[PDB]
Amino acid sequence: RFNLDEAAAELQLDEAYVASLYKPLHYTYSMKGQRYPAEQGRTSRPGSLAASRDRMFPLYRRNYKLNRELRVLDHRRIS
RNA sequence: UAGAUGUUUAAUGUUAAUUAAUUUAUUAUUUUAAUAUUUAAUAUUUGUUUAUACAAAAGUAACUUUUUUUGAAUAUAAAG
Repeated sequence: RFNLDEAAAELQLDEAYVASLYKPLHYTYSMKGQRYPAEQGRTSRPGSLAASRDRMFPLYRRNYKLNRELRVLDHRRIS
């Protein structure tokens, strides 16, 4: 079956770049967009544990590094 | 029956000098601010399918531990 990771080896980009193309551009980069306020995570009730939208959607986390290379230029590139 | 020729309330009423049966004459038709109806078997709601761009101001009901830079400090989501 078609696997992006086993595909990016044909394109050489990386794992974490082919995926960002196949999910909205607020789950990787630093643009404007609102997730849903239940995904925001909760506190720890007397009964239930804690939550966090980096422990609930580790895949949907913003790849702040991959934003460094693509969409924002450095300060040491224009000195 | 009942005073009288008809529009300025009667009260020691648990003596505001009391302590176990007060069984308290007490209420403004409407201008008040709270509730309850009636319209109401209602009007409106009803989620099985479309073609994706980035800034800023804008919020902060909000969380974060997880890789900001090789700059020290600072800050990275959300309307009207």
